[PDB]
Amino acid sequence: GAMVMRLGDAAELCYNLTSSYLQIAAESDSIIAQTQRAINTTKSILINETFPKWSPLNGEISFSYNGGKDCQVLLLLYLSCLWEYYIVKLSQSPLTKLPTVFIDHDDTFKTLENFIEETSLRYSLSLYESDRDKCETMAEAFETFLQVFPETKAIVIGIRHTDPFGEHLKPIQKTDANWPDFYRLQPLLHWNLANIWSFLLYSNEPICELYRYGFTSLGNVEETLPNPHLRKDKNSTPLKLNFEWEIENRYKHNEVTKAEPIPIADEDLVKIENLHEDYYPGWYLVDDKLERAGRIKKK
Ligand SMILES: Cc1cc2nc3c(=O)[nH]c(=O)nc-3n(C[C@H](O)[C@H](O)[C@H](O)COP(=O)(O)OP(=O)(O)OC[C@H]3O[C@@H](n4cnc5c(N)ncnc54)[C@H](O)[C@@H]3O)c2cc1C
Ligand SMILES: [Mg+2]
Ligand SMILES: [Mg+2]
Ligand SMILES: [Mg+2]
Repeated sequence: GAMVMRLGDAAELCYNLTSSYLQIAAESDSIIAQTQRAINTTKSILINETFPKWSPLNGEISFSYNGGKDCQVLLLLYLSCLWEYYIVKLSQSPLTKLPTVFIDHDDTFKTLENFIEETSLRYSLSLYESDRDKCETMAEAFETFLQVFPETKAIVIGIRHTDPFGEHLKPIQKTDANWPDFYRLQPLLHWNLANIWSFLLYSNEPICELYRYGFTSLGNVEETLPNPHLRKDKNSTPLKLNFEWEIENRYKHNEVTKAEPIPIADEDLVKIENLHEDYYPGWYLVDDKLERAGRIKKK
């Protein structure tokens, strides 16, 4: 409509859409049923283990966000859990913006930069962005962040066990010794790729449009390609879509919640359209072993 949602509207939206997903009558061997179970585990981590220990309201928690599919799903679930914890469950504790941190780099996709900005508006994020043109490690960028915000005790991260170095991660654990000292809150670890697509497509939230063009994992602009397993060709078996129901039945909006388009950036569209190959969108990939296949070959 005429104005951006307030944080309470966004949180209530996320609670309603998550609740609606949980009410889908899905077969016990389905992706949707598995995703419902994943939601419930994430909710337990946030509602039972996280919020009672660290305040999401007063700056003790910041949310790490770069606009990708995994941290976007987590943000939706996190907003749902804020609403459930405080409004539905009446837990003891107004917040206008959610403290958020993005580590920006000189080789980030322009589409992602745009999508982070536009979703920060939609979700009422209070967005800290590290310096794009400073050469520094992620740990060093977070050390600066913690100097600015020394009240921060914990940061939410949308990492999954299937990501590199994800095997041994835990839902709540300290950073390593060579990092600034804070707790990592990692409530998405048990999600797999099929779960991410199912929920994100059902949500009817805007999704970074690189995924529409066949990306399944967003690394830097030089290394990242559309996923080769999603290349269209005349000779191979055509891919089938596992998420037709979710797209057809995606959560409906009203005048407050309707979403403005977040288009692909022109500079990325030129690049993609000049591959001489076309790709299915990323949600045609459900094999976690192949999530990072769209990368330039290195020696
Ligand atoms: C707050 C935080 C604390 C960390 N602490 C440790 C640590 O103690 N030891 C260690 O070895 N590694 C640490 N890491 C690194 C982390 O484990 C991943 O290796 C890193 O986020 C890059 O992820 P990826 O690109 O492989 O995967 P992706 O799947 O692309 O990203 C996984 C998640 O990382 C976060 N993320 C990735 N890139 C950015 C970015 N540019 N800005 C903000 N968030 C981003 C998002 O929440 C995202 O969902 C930390 C990362 C973060 C964000
Ligand atoms: Mg990811
Ligand atoms: Mg900047
Ligand atoms: Mg990535």
